[PDB]
Amino acid sequence: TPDMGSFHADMGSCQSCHAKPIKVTDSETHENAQCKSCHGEYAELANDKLQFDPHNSHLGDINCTSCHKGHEEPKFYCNECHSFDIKPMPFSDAKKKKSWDDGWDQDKIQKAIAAGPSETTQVLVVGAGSAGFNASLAAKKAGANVILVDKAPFSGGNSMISAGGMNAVGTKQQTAHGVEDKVEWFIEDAMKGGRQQNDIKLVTILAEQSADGVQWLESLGANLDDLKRSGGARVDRTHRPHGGKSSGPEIIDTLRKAAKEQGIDTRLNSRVVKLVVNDDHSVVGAVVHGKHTGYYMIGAKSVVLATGGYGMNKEMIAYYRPTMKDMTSSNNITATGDGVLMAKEIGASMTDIDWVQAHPTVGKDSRILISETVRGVGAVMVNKDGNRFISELTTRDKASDAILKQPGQFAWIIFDNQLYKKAKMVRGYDHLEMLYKGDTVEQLAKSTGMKVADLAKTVSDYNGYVASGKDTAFGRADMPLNMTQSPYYAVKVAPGIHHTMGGVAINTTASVLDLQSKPIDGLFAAGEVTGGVHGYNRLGGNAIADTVVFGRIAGDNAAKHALD
Amino acid sequence: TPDMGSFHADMGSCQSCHAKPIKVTDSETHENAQCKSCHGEYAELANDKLQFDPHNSHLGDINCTSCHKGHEEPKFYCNECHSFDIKPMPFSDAKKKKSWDDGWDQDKIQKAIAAGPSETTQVLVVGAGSAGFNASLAAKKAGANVILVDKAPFSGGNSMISAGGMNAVGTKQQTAHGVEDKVEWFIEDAMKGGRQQNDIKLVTILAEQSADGVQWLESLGANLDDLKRSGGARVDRTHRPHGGKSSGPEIIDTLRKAAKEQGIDTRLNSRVVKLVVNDDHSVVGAVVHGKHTGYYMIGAKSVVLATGGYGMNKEMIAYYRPTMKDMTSSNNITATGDGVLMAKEIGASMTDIDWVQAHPTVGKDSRILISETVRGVGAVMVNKDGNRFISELTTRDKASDAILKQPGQFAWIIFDNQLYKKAKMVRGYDHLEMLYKGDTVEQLAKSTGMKVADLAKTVSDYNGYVASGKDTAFGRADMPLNMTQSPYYAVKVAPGIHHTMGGVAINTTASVLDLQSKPIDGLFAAGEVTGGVHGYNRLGGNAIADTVVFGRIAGDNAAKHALD
Ligand SMILES: Cc1cc2nc3c(=O)[nH]c(=O)nc-3n(C[C@H](O)[C@H](O)[C@H](O)COP(=O)(O)OP(=O)(O)OC[C@H]3O[C@@H](n4cnc5c(N)ncnc54)[C@H](O)[C@@H]3O)c2cc1C
Ligand SMILES: Cc1cc2nc3c(=O)[nH]c(=O)nc-3n(C[C@H](O)[C@H](O)[C@H](O)COP(=O)(O)OP(=O)(O)OC[C@H]3O[C@@H](n4cnc5c(N)ncnc54)[C@H](O)[C@@H]3O)c2cc1C
Ligand code: HEM
Ligand code: HEM
Ligand code: HEM
Ligand code: HEM
Ligand code: HEM
Ligand code: HEM
Ligand code: HEM
Ligand code: HEM
Repeated sequence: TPDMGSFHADMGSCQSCHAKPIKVTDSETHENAQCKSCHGEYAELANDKLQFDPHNSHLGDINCTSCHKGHEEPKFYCNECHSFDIKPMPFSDAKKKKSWDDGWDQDKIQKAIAAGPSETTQVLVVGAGSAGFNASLAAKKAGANVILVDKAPFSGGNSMISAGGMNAVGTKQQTAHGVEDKVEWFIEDAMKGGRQQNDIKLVTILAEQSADGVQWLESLGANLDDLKRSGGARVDRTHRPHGGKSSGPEIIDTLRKAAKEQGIDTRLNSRVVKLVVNDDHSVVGAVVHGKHTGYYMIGAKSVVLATGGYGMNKEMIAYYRPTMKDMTSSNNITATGDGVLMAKEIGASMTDIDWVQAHPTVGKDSRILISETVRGVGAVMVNKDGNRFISELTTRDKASDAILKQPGQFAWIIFDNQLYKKAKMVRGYDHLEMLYKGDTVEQLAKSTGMKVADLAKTVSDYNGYVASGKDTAFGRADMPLNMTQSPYYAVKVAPGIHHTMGGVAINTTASVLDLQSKPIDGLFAAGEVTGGVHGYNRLGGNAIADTVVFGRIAGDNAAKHALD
Repeated sequence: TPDMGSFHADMGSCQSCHAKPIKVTDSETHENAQCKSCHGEYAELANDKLQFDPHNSHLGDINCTSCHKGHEEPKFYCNECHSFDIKPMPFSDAKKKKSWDDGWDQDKIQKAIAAGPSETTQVLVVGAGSAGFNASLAAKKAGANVILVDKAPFSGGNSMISAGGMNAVGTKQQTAHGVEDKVEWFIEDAMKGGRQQNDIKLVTILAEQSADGVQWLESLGANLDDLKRSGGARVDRTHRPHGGKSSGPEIIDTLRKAAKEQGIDTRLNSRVVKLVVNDDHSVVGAVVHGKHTGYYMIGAKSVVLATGGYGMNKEMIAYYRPTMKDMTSSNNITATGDGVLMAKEIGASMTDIDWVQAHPTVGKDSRILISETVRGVGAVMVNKDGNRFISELTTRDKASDAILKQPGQFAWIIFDNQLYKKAKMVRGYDHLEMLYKGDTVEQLAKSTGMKVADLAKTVSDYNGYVASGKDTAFGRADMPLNMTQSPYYAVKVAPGIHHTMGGVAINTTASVLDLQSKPIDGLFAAGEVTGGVHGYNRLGGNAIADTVVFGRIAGDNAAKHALD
């Protein structure tokens, strides 16, 4: 049966990874520290010859057992989102098991509740993305004992794969760049982008506290020195790492290290599956499904929901937004709405609950945002048989409908070498192995599985139209580059679910509200699981900002509630 | 063996009720004209020496075959809402058949769209309660041809069982009674009653056009001369018929007669099951499932949803508001959220979709509101065993939530002959056969299934609480009557779903909006189907006013868009 555990046991024992009596904690702490002990850290293992490099990624320092298993078929976690063509990992002949996280067993839940709290905290934070890390750290600082839980193999959720930094007003970076900005303009900018549906109270707090938010992250050792402009802002105010990381990885690396530094132990592989209410409507705890320990209840005086959005819950999205039910997503697979479901079930109200944001051109074969600027700098779009079907400079909204009305509900973004050399993010997508390349159009058509006739018709027309400056087919406003210079490229795209603006109802101090719109006793929330900060439309930079400002507000108010 | 049809054919022939070739229309028009020919209209069938009067009810002038059936078990339609105790109707051994309206047949819907329109109109109005009749009459006044369809046996929906009139500001009834009122007061009162969530623009139009709507109904013959104050209103603004009918029956009686005078006939037993959109995102008609004719498509330049709320759709309620899933409802059985489901399915957005208003003590058998003034004037509330479980003067949301925590999720409201003799409202319940009664407290307990010992203990404890003026079980502050004078009475109650404030998003011209919150071409809506007028809580009198004001705006913009 050969196992990775048996490969090592044969040369040693079980204790070489396990404690004496074997007892794998849910985080698999002990077993991972072992691997580090004999194989070194990631830096030790980093290659650089390797194209992708499992040991040196934007994921940061996670558990080795995220991919390598003790006793079952290995996982190459990267291809949860990427589509890296990889050869079998070591020990990939081990047995296959279904995931441990199989749903909600309601009788084992009932059992856990009736047994009573098997352990007790002050503040339990559910979810270790940026909101959950901000919440646990704010709580800690106010004196409270904290338990931080996440159901995933590592930390970071959607936060860790974010791109366009954090919005703030009234910072150092802005002064340095000359930029004038006022709190009011930040509010106005967010109220406007959200179609005026956003809770002005919440937007006011976001705007206010955002400067101090950046400074806070800075205090823990993050650089947010790149200052820039994003869609919907009248003035430069999105901060980003000076010259290293994407923001998502910078911010998550810093909060993890901070959390470790204050002795907040995250528990990984631990899914809160029920909020526990006593006979007077107070949340008094939660049931956790632990990967190894199974079902237990944690009593807590305060519970903070920090679980992220619901973009990957197919049943939620079909019920809220049936016209999006055949979209992909850009999300981490963690974003299955658990927190909205648990709050809803005990009688919380929601705000804007069905408001979902999608992106028109998400990689079909690898879930990565294909920037709209690719279309903007010349790229052509085309359906599965190689035919155009709308201006490329249409609206996000129109592009998705357009795409979802095509064969296979996908399209190809398509361009030549002039675009390739003019746009580095297209060579990014190429580095990620996302492009179909073809040295003739006809070669391109056969790789992509388009129809040569049709694709040939299109480019001739497109060149025709770029020559004339007159898109007579689909009206493309402007065409800055044509399709002639050889190597021709293709990327498979389709509209994807991106952030769910709706969620749990919250007041300004991050209590979750009940059906009378009153604070539920013991229950707090922060980040994407919450509604009302973004109205009907989140802007670039506002969601990470929300996770920091209301993350900290929720953990502080949680600890106050558990202290007195 | 027989049925009514064969009993009559034996005396006459098939043609006694049916045309020659048997071709029964959806509305059963011809057959019901024949009932009245031979048997007389309701004024002639009416008795006066008769407890209920199936032939002279607040339902007003409806088809005989609402109840009497040709070829199946008769329906005493009264008992969809009431629970009168009656001997089997004539022909009661005819064959039991399932409702004709068996859900949606996707394959037959597909066929009717593939086939294209069977008939065409300018304005299709789906739903003939107040909002759809008003939309129909305004579309006909504006000069459009109109089809009005309703899936039920008779028209009127919830609107016809409405109780507590129509809010308006600036009427001649206010000037006759010395009542000063201002549009801004109406506006603020609504905004406050909605927890400040109402679309302020819809509220302003509601306020501004409310007197004109009362006047409009009065031009058609309605009486709304009585002026009273309703909950949340700061002055008296609620208009009801002087004496005579309740406001629901008055209003729907008046709109039925005016739609028949202008030549708009309602098509009955015609359920709209899909809105048909072309390829430019335009609504162009709708598939109708007619009881006799089956599935067919009506093409139309404008379609007005006036289908009412979703309080009797159990799946929608359990999804949006699971802690309300075990409530009853006071609604007519027509209120199944169809208009919202069909709208959602083609990409309409929603407003406050999940916001559901309930009433604390709706009858569990006869689904009528037991007024809180029953408890105000003395009655006691006891669970299925016969134990009190909360003060009868708590707030409404506390009373619903404590009833839902009792065994069986219902309670009994209990009182003796002193209350009965002092409150003509409970004598009305008695005439509706809603009261259980016992010569002694033990007989009452045996009739209702309470425990004899628990009820008798409750009655001596509570009588001792009235002799000391102090209720040591529950704190009721005011105990005006004990239970010592026989007969003793009870009514069975449970909180009920009553109104769904959320629904289809709308603009000020009553276009339904898409996911960019722009008007869908061809599609309009009015009444409870729509979300936004009431924010998080409807005030008494405002929803009837909403069906008039926006029903007339929807029908006028529908017609304008069809002609043009
Ligand atoms: C590709 C991408 C790029 C983005 N870029 C930006 C950007 O540039 N700017 C911006 O402002 N926003 C952006 N966003 C949106 C923003 O990143 C997300 O809204 C935000 O980071 C989510 O923060 P969070 O803390 O609420 O949740 P998340 O980071 O999603 O994390 C929640 C965590 O809760 C855990 N959890 C969930 N359910 C349970 C349970 N039952 N028990 C225990 N733990 C649980 C999860 O496993 C996860 O780790 C982007 C989103 C994506 C997908
Ligand atoms: C008992 C009670 C008393 C009330 N009293 C008051 C009051 O006094 N004042 C007040 O302001 N509010 C009151 N309300 C609320 C107000 O009565 C209702 O919100 C308002 O009447 C709803 O009107 P409507 O025209 O939107 O819908 P409705 O009157 O419900 O009518 C909708 C019509 O659409 C038909 N329909 C539904 N689906 C379809 C389909 N697929 N195809 C064809 N037809 C379809 C239905 O069969 C129906 O007849 C009361 C509610 C209740 C239950
Ligand atoms: C979960 C914990 C661990 C994981 C995931 C892990 C991972 C691996 C993998 C993937 C291989 C084979 C790779 C290949 O095909 O070359 C391997 C081999 C090996 N492991 Fe581990 N390891 C773990 C713990 C340990 C420990 C605790 C020890 C020592 C006590 C150890 C010592 C070795 C050695 C000596 C080999 C063969 C290495 C060589 O000579 O190249 N490992 N391990
Ligand atoms: C500190 C953590 C980890 C340790 C110690 C570890 C250990 C190892 C070792 C020892 C090998 C073989 C190299 C050798 O012969 O020494 C290996 C290969 C591999 N590991 Fe890891 N692993 C870790 C984490 C991860 C993670 C987080 C991932 C994915 C996200 C991953 C994916 C892989 C893959 C795909 C291979 C085979 C790659 C190749 O072809 O070179 N491992 N690992
Ligand atoms: C005969 C020797 C061993 C025995 C009997 C053993 C037994 C176990 C048991 C009983 C569990 C947990 C089941 C649960 O909680 O659901 C486990 C998990 C685990 N063990 Fe072992 N173990 C042995 C050796 C090893 C070795 C040598 C390694 C590392 C190379 C290892 C790595 C792991 C890992 C990573 C886990 C979580 C596992 C997975 O994903 O497959 N074990 N082991
Ligand atoms: C060890 C595993 C992984 C490796 C080696 C890897 C590799 C890479 C590389 C080389 C890039 C381009 C440079 C960058 O922007 O950092 C990238 C980008 C990205 N990866 Fe990963 N990835 C891994 C796992 C994941 C996972 C698990 C997710 C999601 C949960 C993910 C989502 C993304 C996203 C969204 C981007 C940005 C695309 C863009 O904006 O251009 N990756 N990854
Ligand atoms: C032997 C004589 C008769 C025959 C063969 C006959 C046939 C039918 C048929 C074929 C339908 C259509 C059902 C559908 O769409 O599935 C129908 C409906 C109906 N018929 Fe008759 N009919 C007869 C006599 C009568 C008479 C005399 C009456 C009235 C007293 C009557 C009243 C009705 C009504 C009210 C309906 C609608 C459905 C119902 O209420 O059962 N029919 N009939
Ligand atoms: C669907 C349409 C009709 C309905 C609902 C209806 C109703 C009824 C009912 C309920 C009865 C039995 C009454 C009892 O049990 O006391 C009855 C009997 C009778 N009906 Fe109809 N009827 C309809 C159409 C007609 C028409 C068109 C005629 C004449 C052509 C007619 C003539 C009679 C007669 C003569 C009797 C026997 C009454 C007697 O001799 O005492 N009905 N009808
Ligand atoms: C104009 C319309 C209707 C006609 C012609 C009609 C006809 C009749 C007739 C002929 C009878 C037998 C006794 C009598 O002759 O009065 C009867 C009894 C009855 N009808 Fe109707 N009916 C009509 C509408 C309705 C409706 C809409 C309902 C239910 C709300 C209904 C329910 C009853 C009941 C319960 C009885 C038995 C009452 C008794 O014991 O006499 N009918 N009807
Ligand atoms: C022929 C059929 C029916 C008869 C004979 C009947 C009888 C009555 C009577 C006698 C009243 C009291 C006087 C009044 O308020 O008008 C009443 C009220 C009422 N009925 Fe009906 N009913 C019928 C059908 C229905 C239906 C089908 C519904 C629901 C869709 C309904 C719902 C109500 C409501 C909500 C009230 C007001 C109760 C109150 O506030 O006291 N009834 N009905």
